Amino acid sequence: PNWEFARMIKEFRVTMECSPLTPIEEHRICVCVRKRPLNKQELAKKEIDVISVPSKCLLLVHEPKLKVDLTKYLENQAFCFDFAFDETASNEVVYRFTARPLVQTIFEGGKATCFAYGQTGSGKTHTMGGDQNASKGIYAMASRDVFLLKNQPRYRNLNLEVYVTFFEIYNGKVFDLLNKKAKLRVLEDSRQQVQVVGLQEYLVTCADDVIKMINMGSACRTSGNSNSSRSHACFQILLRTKGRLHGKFSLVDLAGNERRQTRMEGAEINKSLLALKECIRALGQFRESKLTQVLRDSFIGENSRTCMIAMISPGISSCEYTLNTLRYADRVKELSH
Ligand SMILES: Nc1ncnc2c1ncn2[C@@H]1O[C@H](COP(=O)(O)OP(=O)(O)O)[C@@H](O)[C@H]1O
Ligand SMILES: [Mg+2]
Repeated sequence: PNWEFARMIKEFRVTMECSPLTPIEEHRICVCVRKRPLNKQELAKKEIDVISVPSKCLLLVHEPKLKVDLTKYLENQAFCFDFAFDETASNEVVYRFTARPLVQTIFEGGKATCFAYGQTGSGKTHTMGGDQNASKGIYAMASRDVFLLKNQPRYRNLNLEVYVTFFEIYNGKVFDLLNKKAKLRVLEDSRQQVQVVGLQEYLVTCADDVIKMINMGSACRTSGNSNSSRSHACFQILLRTKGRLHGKFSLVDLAGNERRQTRMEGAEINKSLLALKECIRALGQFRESKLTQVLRDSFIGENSRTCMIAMISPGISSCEYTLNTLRYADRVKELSH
């Protein structure tokens, strides 16, 4: 009869109680939304907070609406996600239920990828790079735990070495942020696999190391506006035991999703995001793009997980961008079903 509506509802319930242990089931895909709090500006123009997250996996959007006759009312729309962080959640907290549970996956010899997605000024970079910033952001934290996991009994007889790469994608091709924005070439041989020629891998033996690389890169990404907010940032943690690659973790700081003549470039951002969504969806089982081309191998393997973190500015003034972001997340999530 209406099984299609039934399934989507069941789905909504299954996710609505949410046992954070969601564990050794098989969860290749993780979707989490995160409301930031209102900043100073927004508070000064006395902007309205239209987001509420009453439970750990239920976000509500109090979108404002006018009746044809000008009457005011609210369309309290409710969404659900594996995990729903409020404005009080610190990075570490967010990091714990998102990026953390994936580290192990690179050690088990898998490939992981965590994505920061949302409108511009929502939080993506503040979450990935750090609130100067680094060391508090997910790149750092994730690094920290990669070492703590390497000198581990179980992972000691592995003899692995830790490597890190930092690059940005902006309108076609790649630019290494660790080799002075040196533009790089992307090739695809005659079987499925892509390769970014010239990407610089830096050996790291300490969290303080990876934090140096992070500052350097972020330094060559925000100095020279609002471009950073129009490029894809991608930090990689790689594990080699000499020979091939053991495991790989791709942390990606996406460009505004809310994105004339040259501004038409937003079409490249939108193709990528549409590409991403389909690759991710392919995982739980389409007009290529640079981004999804570079991270191709991290979606095709069977031993590969990924966590999407949808950032959200709570201001009423961003309501329509919020809804956009949520909607996009919704489709990413119901990929596990
Ligand atoms: N949870 C948070 N706690 C404190 N400051 C935050 C938080 N999230 C975002 N911010 C602040 O908000 C701004 C927007 O984030 P970034 O600047 O992360 O934007 P975007 O989502 O465009 O990458 C930054 O000034 C950052 O310091
Ligand atoms: Mg940003």
